This record gives sequence, C-alpha cells and structure tokens, in this order.
Amino acid sequence: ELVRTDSPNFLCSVLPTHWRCNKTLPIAFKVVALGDVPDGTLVTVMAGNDENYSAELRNATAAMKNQVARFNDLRFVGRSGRGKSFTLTITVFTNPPQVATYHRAIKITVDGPRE
Repeated sequence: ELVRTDSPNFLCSVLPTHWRCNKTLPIAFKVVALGDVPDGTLVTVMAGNDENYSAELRNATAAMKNQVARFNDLRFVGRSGRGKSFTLTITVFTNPPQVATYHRAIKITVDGPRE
C-alpha cells in the first residue's frame, strides 16, 4: 500500500501538511489510481472541520491520465488556514463522479510548536 483513499486501489505518495500555506516543498508527490477509465482521476486536497469545507489549495488540484501522476506543485491550506483538518479527496473525471476520502485528516497549525 501507499497513502490510499477509500480503497487500496487508489494510492498516493505525499508528506504531512499539519500547518497553513504548505508551499512548494522539496518533498515532491505521486498518485496511482487502478481502474478501467481512459484517464486516471483528479486529486483535490480540501481542509475543513466536518462542518467548514474551506478547502483552500495552491495547485493541490491535480489530474491523472495513464492512471499515474508526477509533480511537486500541489499546495495544502493555500492562501492560509486555521483550526481545520486536511480532508484530502480524490474526485473522479467521468460521467459517474467517484469521490473518495483519505484515512486520517490531522488538524493544521497557524504558527507552530516553535520556530
């Protein structure tokens, strides 16, 4: 497995985002989504609080084609956030929109423990 979504059939590789305005970190990113679709899917990273749905990202909206993606552009809690958890979701790119959510969302810091 990998950072899977609803099922181990759609797999991600990212590093934690437990703070506001993630930026283009040197960590880079990958996704692999196994199915019969001609494309792969669309991954969107959304920070809310079960009742907030604020979402806010900086290119953390990313599509897949040969059922794979390669990038470093994706940005979580983009134009800032506070008091929210990171609801990473895979939103599918065909007639039946297949919307899948990531196991563990972890609440984000404004400032930090110390800097």
